[PDB]
Amino acid sequence: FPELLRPLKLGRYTLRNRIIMAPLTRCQATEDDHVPRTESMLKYYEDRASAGLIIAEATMVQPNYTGFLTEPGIYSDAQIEEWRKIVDAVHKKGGLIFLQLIHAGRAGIPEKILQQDPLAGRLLAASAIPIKDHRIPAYFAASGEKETYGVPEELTDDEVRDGIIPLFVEGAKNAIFKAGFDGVEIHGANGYLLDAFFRESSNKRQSGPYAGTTIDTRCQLIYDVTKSVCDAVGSDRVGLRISPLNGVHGMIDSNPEALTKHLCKKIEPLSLAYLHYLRGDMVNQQIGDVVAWVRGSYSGVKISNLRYDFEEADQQIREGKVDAVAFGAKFIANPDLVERAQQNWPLNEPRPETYYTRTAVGYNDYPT
Ligand SMILES: Cc1cc2nc3c(=O)[nH]c(=O)nc-3n(C[C@H](O)[C@H](O)[C@H](O)COP(=O)(O)O)c2cc1C
Ligand SMILES: O=Cc1ccc(O)cc1
Repeated sequence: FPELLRPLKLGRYTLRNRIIMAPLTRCQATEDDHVPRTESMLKYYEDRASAGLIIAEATMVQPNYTGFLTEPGIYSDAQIEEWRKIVDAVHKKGGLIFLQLIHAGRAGIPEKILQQDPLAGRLLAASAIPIKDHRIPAYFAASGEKETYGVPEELTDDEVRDGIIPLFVEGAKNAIFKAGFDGVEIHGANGYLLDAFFRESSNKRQSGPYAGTTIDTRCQLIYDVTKSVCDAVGSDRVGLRISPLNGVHGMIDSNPEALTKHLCKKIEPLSLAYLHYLRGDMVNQQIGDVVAWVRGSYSGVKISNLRYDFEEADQQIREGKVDAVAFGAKFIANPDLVERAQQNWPLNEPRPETYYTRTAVGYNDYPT
């Protein structure tokens, strides 16, 4: 896999290879303080530092606005302190690491958020449309009871512009200037806040710069947040992730192609370190050639993801369709994935049953 193992210029950095570790929520942080549990999390990331680039798991930018109960945050000094240790360990191995910045939006856990600053103690989204497809996963629920997502409040353009955006900015500054991350990745995918403004199913705003009436206005929040973050920490230290076809939380847009292409053209002027996207849906309902769409509408670094294997990854990079591929499940199960690629070693099979144990089990128990 010569193309997959070839170095790559990304932002102000140079990846040793194009085997990227996708952001992976593992819930290895303290419950209410959302402080990275360094003991386990450090070894986890250090063990995978041979990755061309590691994209750290979705990390909270709004205090207490938790979507996964015990995910990391990057808004407090306590969180910054531990992250720094983790980032330092990755860098000592010669690796690179970006931190994915997230806001759960309507996917926030009610029992935790509502039990709490005009943005505090509230569920926020583009529109008062609750997730209805499924319950809150038991490994994310605040109690043993069957919990369900709530009806969020419609964010005013003012709260968005002056409340939400500044949080992403401080979070990026904290991550890069304090924790020492090489960069950050704006989480504009998988049904969370930004994706909720992005796709039509969850954005029914009648007016404002973030209206759900046009593809351009729906792309505005992703752009504004990304632009503001770029001005604050430099665009060559900023990446963005999207998932135009991911149906999670009932997310759906009728024009995934035009939406994706339009967003590419819109962020093009930002000169981002990269654009990262899921090329499909977890199930075979929503389909489309996202690789093709981004390819013909974006001139920057393209990082694709979803059900890739070394060969397919190597082949698309060879054909110039993508510049790099981020692996999710394979990195969970293979700390030394890169090495296994260099020699075509077989890969450990992942075990979804233990993705969120919060213990060493299914976290640091995968052999090298
Ligand atoms: C346990 C688990 C946690 C994940 N956490 C995140 C996350 O924090 N942010 C994100 O954008 N995607 C997240 N994903 C989605 C993955 O980044 C990836 O896009 C998905 O696993 C499909 O890629 P794969 O086929 O290589 O596994 C997660 C997936 C799994 C299975
Ligand atoms: O499974 C957890 C998860 C968290 C954030 C995502 O974007 C996707 C999945």
